[PDB]
Parts: sequence; structure tokens; C-alpha cells
Amino acid sequence: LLGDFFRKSKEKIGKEFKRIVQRIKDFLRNLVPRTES
Repeated sequence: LLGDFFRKSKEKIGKEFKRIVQRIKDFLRNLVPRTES
């Protein structure tokens, strides 16, 4: 059931990957001490 796994894992990323990309986007914001003047 590996072929089925790939299909299952495939969407599993889209769910967490989306939340990740969204979270990381915030990180960069709290990363720089001073934004553009």
C-alpha cells in the first residue's frame, strides 16, 4: 500500500505545509530587529 501512501502523504503535506508557510512568514517578521526605514 505504498502507492496509496504516497497519495495519502501527498495531501498530508499540503495541510501542514500550508500552515508552515504561513507560520514561517511570521517568523521573518519577528526575525529582523528593524524593518525598512
